[PDB]
Amino acid sequence: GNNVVVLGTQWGDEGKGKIVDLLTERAKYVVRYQGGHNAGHTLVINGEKTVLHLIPSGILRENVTSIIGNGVVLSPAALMKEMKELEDRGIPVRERLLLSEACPLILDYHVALDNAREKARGAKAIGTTGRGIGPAYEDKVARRGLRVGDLFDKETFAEKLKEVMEYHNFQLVNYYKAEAVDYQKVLDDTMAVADILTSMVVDVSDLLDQARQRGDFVMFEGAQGTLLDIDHGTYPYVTSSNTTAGGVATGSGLGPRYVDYVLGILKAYSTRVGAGPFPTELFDETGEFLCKQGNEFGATTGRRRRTGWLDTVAVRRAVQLNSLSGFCLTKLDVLDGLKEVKLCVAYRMPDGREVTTTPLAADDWKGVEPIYETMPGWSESTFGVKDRSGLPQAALNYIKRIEELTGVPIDIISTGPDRTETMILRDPFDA
Amino acid sequence: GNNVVVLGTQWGDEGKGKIVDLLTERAKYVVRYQGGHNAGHTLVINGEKTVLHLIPSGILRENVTSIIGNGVVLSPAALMKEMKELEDRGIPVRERLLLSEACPLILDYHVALDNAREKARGAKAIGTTGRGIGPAYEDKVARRGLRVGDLFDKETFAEKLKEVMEYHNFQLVNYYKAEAVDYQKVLDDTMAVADILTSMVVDVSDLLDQARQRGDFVMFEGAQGTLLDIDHGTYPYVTSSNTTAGGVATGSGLGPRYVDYVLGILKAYSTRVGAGPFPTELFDETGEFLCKQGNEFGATTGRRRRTGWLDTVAVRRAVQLNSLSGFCLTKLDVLDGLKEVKLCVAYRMPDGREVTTTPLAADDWKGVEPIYETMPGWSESTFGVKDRSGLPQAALNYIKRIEELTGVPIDIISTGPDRTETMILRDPFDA
Ligand SMILES: Nc1nc2c(ncn2[C@@H]2O[C@H](COP(=O)(O)OP(N)(=O)O)[C@@H](O)[C@H]2O)c(=O)[nH]1
Repeated sequence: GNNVVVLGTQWGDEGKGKIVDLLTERAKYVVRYQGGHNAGHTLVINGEKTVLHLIPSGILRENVTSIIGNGVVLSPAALMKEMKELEDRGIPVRERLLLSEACPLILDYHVALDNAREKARGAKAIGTTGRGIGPAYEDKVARRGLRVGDLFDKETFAEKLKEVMEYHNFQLVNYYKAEAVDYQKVLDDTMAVADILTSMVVDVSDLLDQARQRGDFVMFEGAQGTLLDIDHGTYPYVTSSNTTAGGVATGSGLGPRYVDYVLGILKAYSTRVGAGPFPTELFDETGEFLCKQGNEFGATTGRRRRTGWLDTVAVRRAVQLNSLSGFCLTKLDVLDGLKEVKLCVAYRMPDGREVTTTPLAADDWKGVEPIYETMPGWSESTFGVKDRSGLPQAALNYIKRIEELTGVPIDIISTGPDRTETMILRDPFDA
Repeated sequence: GNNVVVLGTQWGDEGKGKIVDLLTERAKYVVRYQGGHNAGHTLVINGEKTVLHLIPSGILRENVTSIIGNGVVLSPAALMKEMKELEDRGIPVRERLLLSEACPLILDYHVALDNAREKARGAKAIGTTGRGIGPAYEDKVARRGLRVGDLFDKETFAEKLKEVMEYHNFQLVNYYKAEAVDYQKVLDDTMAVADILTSMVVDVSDLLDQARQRGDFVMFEGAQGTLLDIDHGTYPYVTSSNTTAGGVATGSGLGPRYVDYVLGILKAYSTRVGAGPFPTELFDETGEFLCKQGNEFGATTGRRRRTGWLDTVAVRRAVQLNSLSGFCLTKLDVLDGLKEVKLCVAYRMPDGREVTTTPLAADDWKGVEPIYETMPGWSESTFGVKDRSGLPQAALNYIKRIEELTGVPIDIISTGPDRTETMILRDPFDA
């Protein structure tokens, strides 16, 4: 359909980057609706060589308008760095990007809090959380934060900013024993950027209503994996916001009924970064094989990604939560060379009961044992294949089995980083 | 449609109590998806006049299951009361209600933290004081708060609580200079009933999915009013949670594409309780007539009930937000006898431009001039009519001016307080 949602169906790192660049070639509007400066996108597919964490890759294409919805927490410092960075590369960012007046602002004290929490809690163990994304979401729901619209009335901004800073400084020094952030400095850093940010503000709700009825192709883009959904993922091993397709309405202002197609990116195997339940995790050279052939090193500074077989039970939960229309399968070639391949079809519970549904957070994620289905592997390479006929029989059976177990089709298959090394079986836009 | 979502399209008080009760006759499931114990639905029961603020109205219906989704902040204290009230009136609540384990819990400290927050920045003014819904969400967001699901391990629960209580006690004592909530008083109160709640729990998204395949009739019930939306409302004049249809998915776990029909209840004229922009407020004798005639003297919930003509411009926005399917014109009987009726169609901004869209929820509302469309009225009584023929000819014109102005049809018409005083022109369930 005309309005499409693209998101990861697992726990992150599924390989959505390329698909997004590919599908952004046909879109008029590209919209961010959740998370913050944690998108992660290394430009290669037409993009020089840089990682954008806030602005969408649609910012490269001259025919598209990139929109940052209200569901996105906005750090004025992160943005300006990315802009000037692109502007240095001659990309006219300020005339191709639009923002919502309701986007919460991430500010020095928000980062300051995160850095202390990562200290206060536990201990120094690769504290990769000092971003300020969660704290901006807290101030919002608690109704004491600031938004972009607030930058319209500079007088009242100072007033508001002082009241909220006083409160954060209190806990910073009297509870955390950290340093106090300086109010005047933050007011100054913000004031100097205000005229710029407001020149981009637009009524995002009304604009999309226009695109929809006019019939334009709008691509909605998710940034974190589905199972990290604050509400339905593995609590507390979840993010600070909703990551499923259900977040498109609140994070952008459009009605839930105006979601046509929902494309879910599925990697051929499993990976998790950090703590949290993971039944299919492999603690052998297979897990190793998958880690090395998949470049699953996405965790620099003494860290790593957990590896494993595809878990159709967990994926089933994603289908449910995201009302997925189709799947896009990635990293299938990582499997080339495996004598046998496995697929988790059911979880066995402690009392011997087998179930096809994910455990109620408060349950046996700890006691569940994986019911595997083992199937033949392949020796021939799949990398770069551009037609289903280039695929061996075993890989074709794997793919269809996923479909049977899951009940949803695989409408796109990516066999390599090149645009043409893609198999579009249905096309999200024109179907 | 099997999946019907019901909700007020303005600022609350749109008169939805009767509609929800009516649709409840054909619903198999009635779901609460957002807000907390401030979703008041008054109703007669056994000669006694009780009001429910948490439990869905379908609790009376014999074969209806009432479900409190994860998007709702739960207050056990406020749950036992209602329950105790109805189980006394002879109704088997424990057997007709179910609830999500992912529901954040609202405890004494939350209210403590709420109270202080108002009487503080607002001795003889405004703030947040009250229920403790927002402090309850802020915790969900920071990833500290507890969930029904925690109740399964009575010991893990104890330690979790001690920690959060320490963090919050510090705040109240040092930052606030308020009394420090007793950890054991809370512990004892939550354990006194842990096992009642853990026994009404169910996997709600898996359930609603089962229902969606067997084609059962599910109704979703909103609590507040669209324009009070935390994100898309008249900021800063808004409430705690989201109020649009966007939250049915996030708040219950149901996929976006499964929302079939969104009924937006809409009052025949406007009212607002408390401070906030209100471009159609009347300051003449008509305003007093609507107030009086509609018995709006803070009757349902109002410490100050302002009134005005219908704001088609603001109503247009409510359509975008919820992707409404149909309206339910309410209280038209309150307009009988008016020599003339008005509907607002555009706003004149203080800069002299005229606009048909909700100016940014941060511009110059108090300075906006509404362009009024004047229309002839009716001397006849519309109060009590049961068929759309015994209705005047001016009343139908009004009804049509609204339809064309919003692009959405009216499918039900409440012509009075008694259930039978209803004209279901289309019925959401068969639609
Ligand atoms: N006169 C009149 N009163 C109505 C109409 N529809 C609802 N009411 C009344 O106006 C008030 C509206 O609030 P309501 O939602 O019913 O209350 P609740 N939330 O169920 O307690 C109630 O008295 C209701 O009975 C109508 O068309 N005409």
